[PDB]
Amino acid sequence: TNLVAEPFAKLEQDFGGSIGVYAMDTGSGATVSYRAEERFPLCGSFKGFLAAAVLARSQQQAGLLDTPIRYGKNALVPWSPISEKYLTTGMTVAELSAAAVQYSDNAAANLLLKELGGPAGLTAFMRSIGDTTFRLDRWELELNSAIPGDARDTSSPRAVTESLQKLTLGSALAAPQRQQFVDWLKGNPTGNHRIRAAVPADWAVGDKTGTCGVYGTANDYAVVWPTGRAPIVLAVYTRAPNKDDKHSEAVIAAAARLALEGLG
Ligand SMILES: C[C@@H](O)[C@@H](C(=O)O)[C@H]1CC(SCCNC=N)=C(C(=O)O)N1
Repeated sequence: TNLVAEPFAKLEQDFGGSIGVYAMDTGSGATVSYRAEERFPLCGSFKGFLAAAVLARSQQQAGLLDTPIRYGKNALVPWSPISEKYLTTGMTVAELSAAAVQYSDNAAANLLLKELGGPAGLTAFMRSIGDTTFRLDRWELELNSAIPGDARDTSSPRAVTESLQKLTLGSALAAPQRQQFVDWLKGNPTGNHRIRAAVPADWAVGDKTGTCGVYGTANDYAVVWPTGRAPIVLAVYTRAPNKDDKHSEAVIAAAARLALEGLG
């Protein structure tokens, strides 16, 4: 593990913070781990799991995805580029889910959380798939505070990867819901400088990013489909000690590359 870990330790020292990584080869079972059981703030990365929770609920409530959500101005919070434009008409549950995943739309995220029973409702969904580490405690935007020591609104790289594998490749979602989730992740355009930058262009990637805006705290998780080979699932999370420390997309891409090259 010393030869596995040392390049990650070098990377986080030059970054000036902490990096957590977990990667799983779903064919062979091989893994790469660094700080994989430590907690890191989720920031907007929870929005991918939120869409999965909505899709899972649609397996018990036919027509949930078509349900219209007609909201007022008070539902709008900062960084709501899609939901801001449909204030005059409303949006359906599926349209809000797409916006939360692919634009990180905050109002859409809060509206979907409300449908699920709040942050506690998303945490309960994660428990239902066997994830005991994930916890969402607050709403947008308070969940982005990323204060050192605080376990609220955190998970671990290993738990993120394990849950992502269950939802995108395992049995948690039925085939139509599973392909919708995978398509939302694959079409996400916000992570071109993160895990995607470490992956050969020929290989499809689906990802969800998060960027708290403070404490150098940012992240990305992804499924990678190498051609003609079993997919890889991985998660890369960062944080830093000072409130004004800057996050780095380059550090996330570099850590992703170190993990992908070390699988085997
Ligand atoms: C709300 C804000 O803190 C942040 C988050 O939820 O984590 C929003 C803003 C951003 S927009 C990303 C812009 N990409 C720049 N390269 C993200 C994200 O990283 O997905 N989500």
